[PDB]
Amino acid sequence: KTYTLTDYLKNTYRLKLYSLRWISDHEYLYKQENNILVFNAEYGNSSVFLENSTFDEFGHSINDYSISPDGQFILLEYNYVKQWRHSYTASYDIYDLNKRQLITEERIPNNTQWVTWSPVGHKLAYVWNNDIYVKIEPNLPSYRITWTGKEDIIYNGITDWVYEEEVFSAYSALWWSPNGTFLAYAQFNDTEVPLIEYSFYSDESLQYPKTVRVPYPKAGAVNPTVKFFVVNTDSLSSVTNATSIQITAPASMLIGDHYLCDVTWATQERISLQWLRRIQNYSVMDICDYDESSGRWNCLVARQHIEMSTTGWVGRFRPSEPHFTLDGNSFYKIISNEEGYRHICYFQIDKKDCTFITKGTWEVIGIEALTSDYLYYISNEYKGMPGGRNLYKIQLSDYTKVTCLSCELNPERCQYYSVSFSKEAKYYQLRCSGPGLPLYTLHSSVNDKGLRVLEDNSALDKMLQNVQMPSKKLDFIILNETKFWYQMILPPHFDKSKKYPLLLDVYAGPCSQKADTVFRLNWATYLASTENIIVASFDGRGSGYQGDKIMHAINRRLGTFEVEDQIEAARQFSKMGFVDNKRIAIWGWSYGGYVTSMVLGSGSGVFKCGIAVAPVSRWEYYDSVYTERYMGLPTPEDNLDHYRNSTVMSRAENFKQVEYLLIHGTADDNVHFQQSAQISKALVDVGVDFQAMWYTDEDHGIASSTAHQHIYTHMSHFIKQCFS
Amino acid sequence: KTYTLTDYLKNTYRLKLYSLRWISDHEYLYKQENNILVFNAEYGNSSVFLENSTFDEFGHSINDYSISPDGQFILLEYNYVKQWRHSYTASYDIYDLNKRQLITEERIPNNTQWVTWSPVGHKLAYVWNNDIYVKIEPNLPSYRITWTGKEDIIYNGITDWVYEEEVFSAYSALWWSPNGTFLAYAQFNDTEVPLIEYSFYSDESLQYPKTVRVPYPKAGAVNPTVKFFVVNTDSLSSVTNATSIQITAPASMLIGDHYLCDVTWATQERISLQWLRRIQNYSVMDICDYDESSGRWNCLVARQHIEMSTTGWVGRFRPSEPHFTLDGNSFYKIISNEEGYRHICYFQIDKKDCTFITKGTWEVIGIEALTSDYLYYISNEYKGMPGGRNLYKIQLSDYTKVTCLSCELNPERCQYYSVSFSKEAKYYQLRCSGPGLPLYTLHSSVNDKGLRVLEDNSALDKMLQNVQMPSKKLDFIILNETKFWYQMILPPHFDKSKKYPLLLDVYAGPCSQKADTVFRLNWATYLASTENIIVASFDGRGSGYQGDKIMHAINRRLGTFEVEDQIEAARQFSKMGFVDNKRIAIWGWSYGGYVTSMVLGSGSGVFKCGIAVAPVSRWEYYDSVYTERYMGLPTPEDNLDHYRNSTVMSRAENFKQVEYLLIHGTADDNVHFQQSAQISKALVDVGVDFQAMWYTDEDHGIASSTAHQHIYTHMSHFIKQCFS
Ligand SMILES: N[C@@H](CNS(=O)(=O)NCc1ccc(S(N)(=O)=O)cc1)Cc1cc(F)c(F)cc1F
Repeated sequence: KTYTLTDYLKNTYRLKLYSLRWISDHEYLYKQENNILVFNAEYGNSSVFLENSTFDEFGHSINDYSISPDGQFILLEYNYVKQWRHSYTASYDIYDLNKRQLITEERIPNNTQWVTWSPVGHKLAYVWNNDIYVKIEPNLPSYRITWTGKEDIIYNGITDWVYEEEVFSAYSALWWSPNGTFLAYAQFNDTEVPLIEYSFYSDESLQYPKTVRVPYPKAGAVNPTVKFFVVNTDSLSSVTNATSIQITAPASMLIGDHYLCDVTWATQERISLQWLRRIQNYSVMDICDYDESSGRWNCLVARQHIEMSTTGWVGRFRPSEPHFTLDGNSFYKIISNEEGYRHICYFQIDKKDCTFITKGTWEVIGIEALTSDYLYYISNEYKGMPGGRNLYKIQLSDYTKVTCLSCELNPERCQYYSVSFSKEAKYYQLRCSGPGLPLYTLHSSVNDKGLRVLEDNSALDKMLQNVQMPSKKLDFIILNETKFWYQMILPPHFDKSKKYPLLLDVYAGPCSQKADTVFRLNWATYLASTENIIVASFDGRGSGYQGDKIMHAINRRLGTFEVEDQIEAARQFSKMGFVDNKRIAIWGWSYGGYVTSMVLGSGSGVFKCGIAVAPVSRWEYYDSVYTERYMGLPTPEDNLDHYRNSTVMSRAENFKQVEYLLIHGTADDNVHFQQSAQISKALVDVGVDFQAMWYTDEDHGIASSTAHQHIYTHMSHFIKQCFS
Repeated sequence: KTYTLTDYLKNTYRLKLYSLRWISDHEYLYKQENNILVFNAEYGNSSVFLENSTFDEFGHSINDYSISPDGQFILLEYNYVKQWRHSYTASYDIYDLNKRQLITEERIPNNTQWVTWSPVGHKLAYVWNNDIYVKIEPNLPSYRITWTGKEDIIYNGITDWVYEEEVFSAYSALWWSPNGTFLAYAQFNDTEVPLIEYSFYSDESLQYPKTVRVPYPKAGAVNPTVKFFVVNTDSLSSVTNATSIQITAPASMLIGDHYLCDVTWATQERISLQWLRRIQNYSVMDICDYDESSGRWNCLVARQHIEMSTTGWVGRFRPSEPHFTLDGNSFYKIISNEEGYRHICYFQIDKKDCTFITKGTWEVIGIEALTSDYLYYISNEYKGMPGGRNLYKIQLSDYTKVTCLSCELNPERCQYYSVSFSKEAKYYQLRCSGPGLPLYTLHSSVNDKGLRVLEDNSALDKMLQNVQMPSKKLDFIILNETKFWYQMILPPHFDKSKKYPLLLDVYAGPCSQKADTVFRLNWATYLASTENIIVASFDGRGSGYQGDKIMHAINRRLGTFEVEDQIEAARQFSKMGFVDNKRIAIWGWSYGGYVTSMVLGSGSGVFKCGIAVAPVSRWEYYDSVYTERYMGLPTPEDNLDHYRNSTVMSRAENFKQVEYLLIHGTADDNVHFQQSAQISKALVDVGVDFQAMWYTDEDHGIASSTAHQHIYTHMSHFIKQCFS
């Protein structure tokens, strides 16, 4: 028995998850069969919190649910309908937990864009027709905070396309204060932002294709504009258009185009904002306090902190979020050090200078939790391995007092940890993601004792002893004075004296990491397990978590180094023994599809065939926030030269050497079908034959059940034939 | 040496044409190297009419030219830009032939939609921004006849999309009177006609794809509306909004949706109109005279003629044009007889009845010319062969006096004749199109003597003796009580004892003819000549020129019989000895790609693989005027059942048996990319793998140089591999 295509497509061998939501410092919620329980971390006793059959007679399939922090109500999400990556619209109902009743009066309206409880109690903020509405009690009418909401144009409390995708990574553009006093929120004006237009074909029943219009700023176009507002939730008369206090931006930002690039409450009346210049090498953090007499908000110029880089852009993808101390007069934040690595800096609100509380030739991944005693963070420090993630705690009173809480718990099975903390960090869950099978455990902060095994994946482990699994080799090579890391999926019973066909798996994007220690069951699995193909990945220049030395290498020169290094990576895998060098392939999605595409066009004659899924083909076509962060503006004064020098269309000729499969979803809002339509065009003009495949009404995911299957099947056939 | 792909793609062996424009009863114009001459048919003397170098210093490449009937001016078309099938826009200049001067005053403006001389003299009618303009003299200002012209909405003197394509087959919707007194013209209101919208990608330079919007009535939608107008060209004050006399329609037509479906001047003041009901089984011809006292036009109810069919629709694609006698009180017209064949009927203006002046089991193709002595017509009567076209003359005073003027002139080389007549029919050109090489000859009507050989294609004939050409077998088979014709391109040295792979070439549309006697040098040529593949065609039910018995068979049941008969055809070619029955393919464009598609989806297991280019996939998606002419309205009262039963989507499942290559131009206005996007979708839902290929910014012709090459190359590889 082997790991076949269908094993992968039909999810034959499921990985197990343990999904819990902390509701207190010592309690969380689990979902079981169809039941919601609640486990106690201190005792281990659990009690049915809601019973599976409670909504057999609801009449609607329940997509998701939310429980008000004070446990008084449960929010029922249904009639879900996806939009973009994180955005969607739904109907909502509120069920009363104290009683046993579905609230009928003053319900949350159909087509609601976003919804959220206050961090405390059961206040509701909800965006609907682009406008904000508040409900202090589930059964009472709602206070319409905004009136300016207009479709495709004004966004109140929700992001527009570009902010959703490239900045915040959610639909929601609002933010409760810790006790739920204030509702901070952002506003987006798409007024002069140009529309991307594309057909949507719908059911065969639909006689005329719908044209879809989306405010989308391509590289160097008119951006959306943003204002920020804070509202008081308490002072709300049922006969008063409620008063929203606009916090304006710093004037160092108001000189040109800017983006609001972070929002973090510090205390009950202190809120921190972070602003980014359109040229994204210079950032600023305001700290804004409440003038109780005025009702205004005051951002002291003395409390501002500047973040900037000389070597490139600011942040990994944006400037990091801050982690404030209970009182809120000092904060911790991840920044590049002088050597260019990403470590934690301790800041005093009024002191421009900070002090680095971690150091080394590694990078802090993220600050996970902060107490009066400790700061919890993830880094790749253990064994100088960047593919690995571990939980550490550092003594706030003694910065030389660092203990790894996860390194030693299972060195062979576990090297990729994520963490979930209880309120105020009494307990933590550790999720291990590889290189062995996923391992989920509970832990108490107090003494760092391993309470229990929540999931071991024994169930799966049993099935996998029956199946001929491939192995995963993670190593490095040395190119210049640097080690660059790579990973390989080796077919089961890998004989290093034979010659194998190799498929270079490509992403290669600024701050990518395709070489890590995670356990995966994907298509690559199948390709090694069954077709005895080596699927390799490699993190060349531009990849992240290895200091700005490597990451910023790609700066202002996209589609150059990261592309060259992937070709180089092939060369070196051939210098090892096991690679048939007349059957080397390359594939990629999105950025990786672009890189896959630049490679096939490089003339390097290293690769027989490649597949490009939803590739970017020319940077000018991609959105501004992402493109410019890397390439600045496409104008002869700024960077137009490297824009025009980095296209796939320019390399159209060299595809005469290779066999190319090009695949794009026609309803892709993210990388537009445009990009592939320009590619297919170029090739045709210079007479290169190739393979194409469009996916009707698919997006950037090609993620619908049928399509996902179809595309992956189709690509197999292609690689099979290409390799014979 | 063989006929390779490149031979075809790079036009290696050119067929020769002889293109002449009659300017008188005895003189025509020829174009040579770069010169315009004029030949005299009577003497044979020719004189340079315009010299090649006359416009070396013009500064613009001249796309086309027109010479005023009175030889006084030449119209120079340049900055040509194609729109749809017949429509385009251009700049114009007028060069004075009497003098030697390019007119500078009051020029014809850039972006002109259409332009035409009066049949006599040198009046100009020209449509520009949808409005009509007249110039009686090239140098004087122009009288703006219409003011109602609005883009995409009101069409003055030009057709909109659906009329252009499906009705008239030109851009122009105006009509001079014989001496150039009147300018009859049509008007089109697209006001509630729905828009087809589709992207256009342009040069890679273009950052946001252009959306293209076109008033296109899909089957059963809101149609454009039409009004008709006649103007007097003489009474034109340079300070008078000129008066256009609206001729309204008959009231048997005004009860519902109608189309103007023909316009033919009878005399200097008698004009004939033909109106068609939206349900296209009932037509009417008005005959409208000029009330000199009134300045109005009068369509006597006593002069109306009704044309209708019980077995289906009226006409081959529309009701025929009439041919009036010099005085204009009687006309000749081609209609179905009682047996259902298309012959000539002699009509008196006031008598409802006509008399058939031809009869038999064959069809009159068209009335070519009419004198006071004779009527010239083309028919397929010779040898009971429908694939063949011949020129006959019938004695107007004696209907039993018919002589074929072309049958016997070269029986072996020539069976497909077209004709070009001089003014009042003193001389005629015969174009022979096959089965041998094209042969162009000059003839005098008077005695029917063959004056000279204008082109013999000897030049080509020489090259083709060096090359291994395939042969062409035209035969029939008997299916029911009927003979259905087929044709076959046999590889060179065709050994009927061997087993050959066969490609069924498919069109199959209502009134199609793929089986004829014409000499072609296309892709099929290469496929037989080089890949020893038999390329067959077959004219099953629904095909034309074989009476309404066969043509109307397909009525109201599209995607049924014509599809079935093609499968049948295969069966029969296998019952002959020469066909490998494990390597039978099928291909088709437009209608033929739909039929290719319905077949591969029929489950008949006869065909290994097929290619569908720009196929219709569901009839509701195609335009009204074509679809309904065959299928009526798509409503449960009328025909919705056969609409829904005839889709390619419905046969998605069976494609599992075959290998399918689906090809569509993204910028196709005619058969929308929609149609293939619905097809590719269906297949993906039921899990059928297939092959796809889109062509960025190509139209329904995929006719751009590069693309034409690319597609035909791509299709070769597919057939090659499919046949091994
Ligand atoms: N839209 C871009 C950003 N996608 S993303 O929202 O997913 N940002 C990357 C990212 C990865 C990981 C994390 S983290 N470490 O917080 O989980 C944040 C952001 C990715 C992208 C790049 C392309 F080149 C492209 F063609 C399309 C595309 F979506």
